[PDB]
Amino acid sequence: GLMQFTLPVRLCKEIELFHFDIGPFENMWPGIFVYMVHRSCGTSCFELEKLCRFIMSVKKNYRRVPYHNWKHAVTVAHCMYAILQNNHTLFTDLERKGLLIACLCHDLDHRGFSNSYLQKFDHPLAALYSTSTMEQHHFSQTVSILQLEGHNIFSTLSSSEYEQVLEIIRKAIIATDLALYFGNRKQLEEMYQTGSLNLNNQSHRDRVIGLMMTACDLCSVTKLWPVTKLTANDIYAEFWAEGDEMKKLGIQPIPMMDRDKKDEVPQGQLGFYNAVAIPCYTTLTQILPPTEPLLKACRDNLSQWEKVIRGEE
Ligand SMILES: Cn1ncc(C(=O)NCc2ccccn2)c1C(=O)Nc1ccn2cc(-c3ccccc3)nc2n1
Ligand SMILES: [Mg+2]
Ligand SMILES: [Zn+2]
Repeated sequence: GLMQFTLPVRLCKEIELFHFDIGPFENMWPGIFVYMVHRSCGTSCFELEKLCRFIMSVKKNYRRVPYHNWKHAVTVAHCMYAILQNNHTLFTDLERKGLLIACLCHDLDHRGFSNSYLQKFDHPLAALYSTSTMEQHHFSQTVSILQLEGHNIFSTLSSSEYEQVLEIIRKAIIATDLALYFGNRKQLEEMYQTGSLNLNNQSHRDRVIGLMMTACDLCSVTKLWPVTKLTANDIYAEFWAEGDEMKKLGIQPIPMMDRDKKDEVPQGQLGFYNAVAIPCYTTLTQILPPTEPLLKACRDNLSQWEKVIRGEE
């Protein structure tokens, strides 16, 4: 009840900033996550015995892949923490509870391969889930862990508040399927410009929460340049491995995943910042003004990639 988590002074201050890096000490990430839940929700939102046991079960069910790992899980939840703390009054008690958990669980049991590779492989999960394959799997694993004896962190909610929170978490996690982001932001784009955006419309919140989820999930591009630069190795190690596997099936992968075309990475990063990241954080800044630092940090990094191309690094 009266047992706060407290971080050292530098973390205490820096964690409140969008660009905060959780650091290389694995053992502090669970305490960082609890620290965030407590400030974002209350010391009452979850029984600490159960929360702690849910966190360690989620950790166990992430794999040791270069990028889609436990570190990513907590990185994505912190960005969401930054968005919720900078938009105090816009979100319900339920939404603050459900979205930090959604972020922590959003890539549960990822294998470091795209939906596409599952499909070209004919992986069972592709038969069981035709679209958003890994994302439906990740929601399924979240529910599995919630149902372990001692792991139901929501058990204190009324029957309908529990259905409302599982429904938020499900939509939240499906939304991290980037194939659904493009149409989600086009609609949010039109809805904000024509002036029909209405946050009391549940189908409109859904869309907004979906874009928040895309923004947290991509937040590697919103760090200080050295974090972004070294992180990018990790995502390319999954991409190239998938390219290797595509080649093993007898399929030339897309260049993104062809390790023979490492050279064209800075150009490929440019396309991505322009086609995905900038549009994402632009539309997010328009709908939620206090998220502006993510857009600015993203633009700084776009600019840092242009510098790489020009030979200046
Ligand atoms: C999905 N998803 N999720 C996150 C990211 C990402 O790259 N995020 C950026 C970050 C992630 C982790 C750490 C640092 N920076 C992406 C993505 O599709 N990126 C991309 C997108 C398109 N491409 C094209 C190439 C390319 C590379 C070499 C030669 C030719 C082309 N390269 C591409 N890369
Ligand atoms: Mg994912
Ligand atoms: Zn993710």
